[PDB]
Amino acid sequence: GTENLYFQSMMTANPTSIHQRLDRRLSGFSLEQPFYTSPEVYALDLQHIFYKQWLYAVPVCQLAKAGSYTTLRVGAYEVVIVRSRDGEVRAFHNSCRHRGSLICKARQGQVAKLVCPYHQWTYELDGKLIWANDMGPDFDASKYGLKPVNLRNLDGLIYICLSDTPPDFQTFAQLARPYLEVHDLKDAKVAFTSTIIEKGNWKLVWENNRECYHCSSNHPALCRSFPDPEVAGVQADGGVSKKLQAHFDRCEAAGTPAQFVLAGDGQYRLARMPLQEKALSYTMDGKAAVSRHLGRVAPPDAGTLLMFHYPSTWNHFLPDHSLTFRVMPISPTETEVTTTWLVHKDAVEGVDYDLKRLTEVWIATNDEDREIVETNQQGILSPAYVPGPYSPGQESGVMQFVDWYAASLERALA
Amino acid sequence: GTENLYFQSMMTANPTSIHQRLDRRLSGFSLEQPFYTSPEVYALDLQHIFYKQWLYAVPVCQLAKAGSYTTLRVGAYEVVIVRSRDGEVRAFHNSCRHRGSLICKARQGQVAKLVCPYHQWTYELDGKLIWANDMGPDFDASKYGLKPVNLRNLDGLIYICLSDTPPDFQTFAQLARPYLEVHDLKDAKVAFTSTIIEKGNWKLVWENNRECYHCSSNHPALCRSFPDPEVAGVQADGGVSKKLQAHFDRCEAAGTPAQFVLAGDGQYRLARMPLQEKALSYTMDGKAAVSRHLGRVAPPDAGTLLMFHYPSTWNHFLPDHSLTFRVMPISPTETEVTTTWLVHKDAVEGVDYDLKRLTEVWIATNDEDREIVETNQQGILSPAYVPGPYSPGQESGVMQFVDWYAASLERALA
Amino acid sequence: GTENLYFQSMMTANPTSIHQRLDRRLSGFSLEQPFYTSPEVYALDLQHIFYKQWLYAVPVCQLAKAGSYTTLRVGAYEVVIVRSRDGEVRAFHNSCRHRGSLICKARQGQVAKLVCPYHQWTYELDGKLIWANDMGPDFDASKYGLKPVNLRNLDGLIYICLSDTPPDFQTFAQLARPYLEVHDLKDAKVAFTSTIIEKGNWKLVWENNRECYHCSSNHPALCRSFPDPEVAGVQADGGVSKKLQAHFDRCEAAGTPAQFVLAGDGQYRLARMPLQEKALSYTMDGKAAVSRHLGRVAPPDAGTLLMFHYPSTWNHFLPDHSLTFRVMPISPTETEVTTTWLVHKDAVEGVDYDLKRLTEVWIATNDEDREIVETNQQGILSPAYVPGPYSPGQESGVMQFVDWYAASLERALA
Ligand SMILES: CN1CCC[C@H]1C(=O)O
Ligand SMILES: CN1CCC[C@H]1C(=O)O
Ligand SMILES: CN1CCC[C@H]1C(=O)O
Ligand code: FES
Ligand code: FES
Ligand code: FES
Ligand SMILES: [Fe+3]
Ligand SMILES: [Fe+3]
Ligand SMILES: [Fe+3]
Repeated sequence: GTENLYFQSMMTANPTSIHQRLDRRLSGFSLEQPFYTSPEVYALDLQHIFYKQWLYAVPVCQLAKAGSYTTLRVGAYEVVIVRSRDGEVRAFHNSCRHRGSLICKARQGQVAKLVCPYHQWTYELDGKLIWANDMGPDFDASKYGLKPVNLRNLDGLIYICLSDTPPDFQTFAQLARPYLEVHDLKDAKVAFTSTIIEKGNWKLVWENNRECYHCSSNHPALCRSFPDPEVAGVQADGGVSKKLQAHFDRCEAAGTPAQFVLAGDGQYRLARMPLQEKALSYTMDGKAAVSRHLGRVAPPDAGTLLMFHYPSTWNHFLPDHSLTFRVMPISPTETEVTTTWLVHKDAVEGVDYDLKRLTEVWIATNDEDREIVETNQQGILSPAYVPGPYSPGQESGVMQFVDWYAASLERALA
Repeated sequence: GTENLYFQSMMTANPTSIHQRLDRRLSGFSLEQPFYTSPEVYALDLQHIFYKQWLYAVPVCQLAKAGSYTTLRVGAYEVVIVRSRDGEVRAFHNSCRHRGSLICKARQGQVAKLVCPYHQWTYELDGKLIWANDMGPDFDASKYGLKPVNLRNLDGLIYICLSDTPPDFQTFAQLARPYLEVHDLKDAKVAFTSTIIEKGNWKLVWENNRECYHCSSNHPALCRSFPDPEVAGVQADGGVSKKLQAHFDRCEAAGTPAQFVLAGDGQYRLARMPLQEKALSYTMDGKAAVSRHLGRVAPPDAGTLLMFHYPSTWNHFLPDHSLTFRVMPISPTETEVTTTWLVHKDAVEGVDYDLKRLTEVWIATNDEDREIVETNQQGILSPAYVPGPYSPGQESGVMQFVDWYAASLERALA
Repeated sequence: GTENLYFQSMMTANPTSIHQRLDRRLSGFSLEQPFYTSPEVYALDLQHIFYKQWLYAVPVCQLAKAGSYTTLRVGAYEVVIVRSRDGEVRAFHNSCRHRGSLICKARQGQVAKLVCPYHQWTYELDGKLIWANDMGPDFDASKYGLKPVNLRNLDGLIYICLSDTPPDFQTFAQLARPYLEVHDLKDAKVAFTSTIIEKGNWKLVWENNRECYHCSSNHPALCRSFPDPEVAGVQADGGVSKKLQAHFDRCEAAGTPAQFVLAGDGQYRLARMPLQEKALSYTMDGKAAVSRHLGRVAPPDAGTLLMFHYPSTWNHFLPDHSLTFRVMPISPTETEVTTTWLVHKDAVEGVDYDLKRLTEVWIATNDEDREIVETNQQGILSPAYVPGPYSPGQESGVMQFVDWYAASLERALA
């Protein structure tokens, strides 16, 4: 399948010549092949994008309990996120300072201390090394605490940054707070998590996400509740339609922030968009999936709070529940997408919601997107693939993403 | 197995130094290791051989119907071959000009138009882009038709060439026509297709094919019907035995071209050779597999029309049925071989032929060749492998192939 | 799992700069990441370590019979070891001198001659080419015998060396003989063989082996019979404890060599160490596994003859049976470990020993070590991994190994 096509295609590819490629790039066109297929560009994307920008990791409700921890891989990093004894959430490199071992092997759990499974070096939940067996009298444990990972809490959503010099997160955090706080995400629980691998480059997953040019043919279930190019894109940035604005006004008159806002540098966007017709949620019948709402959004037909933050996440926060999506790179032609359904912590499965009803729409959607992304990746692997033009009407959000990515890479290579 | 051996062997391999290796090559010896094992030479073989020469794709009878199409991968290219509305067979790159997607996902089918599954850009069966949704009023669809692939019809067998500057095909086509036309291949149907992966370099598959030095020990079934070094090789090029010539004369007196002919540059060869003993076909009992013949070959014991055309194909055309073989590179140590059994279009399975009887000999043979090729590849992966001498008597066809390959590569690197 | 982590980690790794890394290395610290993760260092480890030093292959009792042979892969080499007609054991490259094929496909067997399966070139059991079909009258078979592999017999254990210029083996052989001869290994048979792949670099397998810092937490079964840092390491090299020396004296008064000895260059070590408490063998109850002993070791509580010889082997020779361990590199993050249980040739399964009782302890131990090695490898793959300090008390044997490896590599690159 794709693994072999990947190998075949890179055999005859011309040199990456990344500066030349970046120089000649036009914003109205899809990217030249090696951006989507080459290990050279993939290495750059890790080094300069995923290892430098803030990334969505997990909802904070996953760390509700004392000594609770969750682990994730970002590229080659293995990160552990923990609720320390002081109630603070902190992140560390999941690598013992002795000989490097993973410390936490499970995806989630609770501990009293972080105990290396190899020789039992023992760390407090704030990373300090509190016991190391037989290291001699001049061993200085202060030099051998776990390495910290920069971490922020975005109103109930934990973000991390693998750089020692992280970019400004406060601008985004301040902008987003009014929109997110009404969802009370700190009072959520995880109802369901779905993790899939899509056999396409992470950028193809994002280009796919940033348009609904493909949705009428490809997403029967989603199309019952998700609408219009102005919804899914960014042409509302140059000015809002009267019908859309009336929706924003209904939300905001009711005390729910809605207005479309786009970062200066294009990194992130928030907008609370209307749903189709009379739909209220992402369900097959269009009605709320959960009877006990997560948050205080009003009115009931407030629709979907769309939030993207490149490179890691897109999100849908509805009046009754929320969904977060985490995009993580696996190889030049593979990307991991993790979808997390968030419901009120006291919402009871089988009473306030049905698992199938809650998840079926986006399970189906994700599978459809995956098939499309994978088909797109396979064609791109041809040596005959050349950039093609994006639709100005239907793909302005795709251009906006690709521009963000190219600018980010350019700045990092300067 | 071989995948790991491949990785191990390339770790310590000396530099490819391809010009030096080509310089010191002697025609009487097998090739130095990296020709058979290195990704560097494999990349060259794709770029300079498979992407530059004409290649056998499929029988034209697979495209008998209106709107019919078949897809194939050549290296990293994905090609679609289609019967257009004017009755002409044409080939295209199976990559949408929008964002690159595969258009035809199935191996075979029928369509009215080529409709991209992603955003439904729609193409006529001659590649023209006839509808693109919402591209703006200055989109010029004339610039965005599917990219054509050079295609020839060799008397019922479709050949393609991935280069914008294809080599001369007419010399071969003219030579071959008299031999092939008597098989009426345009009136065939595909009775059976077998696709296997052999874990050896494509050149090892060809060296294996071009001798019967290995056949008495390794091919019990084939040896009941397939003969003698003069059959399988090229020593008839310097002059024909009296017994072989008498066979050619029996065929040709009956109006069936037979005489051994070898290209100037060694690319191709045709000869109608006698079968063993009293055999008439490649079956366990030696009798015709199919009672309704494909073509008008006479006499009934005309034997096998051998045709090879490097790098893609060898073929056996018998009085009752025909077999085509397509060799396609998968990685430095993997090669795809596709065997196609062709019978008269009106021959009925279970009445005029039995599927098992028709296919069992060459299914077995291919499996035996595969085991041999794979065993050979595994030994070659050793760093202790050094070229060895070919048998002048039994491997003159192997030398002839290796000479063609080296000359072709030399010319392409000049 | 690890395969993908390997790929991710090498994408962003800094250049290998092997001389600089070797220059700055401190003996008290674990190695910088690329020693354990990079294909560049793995290639060096093959070229300069595994392809240059003597390596443990198999016990000679596996070649007891006339025409008997055994095959093994070392890196990319395929080696065949054979008992020739003169009774001598010899090794060859398992690659036919014609076109390179493997000759012996099975792991073990008996033959009269070595017959290539491809075109039946036939070799005597001392490698001479005695028949080649149809090679012409000026073919000189004297030039086309199998390529020999340097081979030594270490008191019943066959060692090989892939270099044309092997290092001195006699120093080790002379030192080891008194300790090994009392085990009568030439009179052994193989009771059981276990081959596992551990997903860590070969060096991580060795560092793991060379300490029991991890054993109390990780090896419940082994800890019932295997003891103390002085046992498993090398601090007895600077001087022996009174309790350990008393053990050596009990052995040696009984005519069984025991005293700790360490090579000048650190390559190898032999010591006959006491077992825990009252244990006599590696069994769950601590009693002898086999009632008919392999060899003449006395007293019955002589304990374990530990022998390591880098890079290929560690070994435990007990009064009742013996175990050999062979370490072979598979990729930068994979290593093959082969454990061989040796018992007296006349010991009868189900009468003198029970297979489960004999093997269960070290089957369990190996599986525990494997899990630990693999967990360690996964943490090391993080870009945040940095060298950490070894315990002077508990890891002196780890330092000693890493010093041997670094010195060996330095000398080979000079
Ligand atoms: C349209 N894009 C943005 C939202 C949904 C996604 C998709 O088509 O599934
Ligand atoms: C002998 N070669 C050429 C024809 C058949 C092939 C083989 O041995 O199967
Ligand atoms: C302690 N090392 C050396 C001997 C045993 C090995 C282990 O812990 O299994
Ligand atoms: S690797 Fe963690 S204590 Fe040794
Ligand atoms: S990729 Fe084909 S229409 Fe968009
Ligand atoms: S490869 Fe061994 S005889 Fe030909
Ligand atoms: Fe979609
Ligand atoms: Fe064959
Ligand atoms: Fe252990």
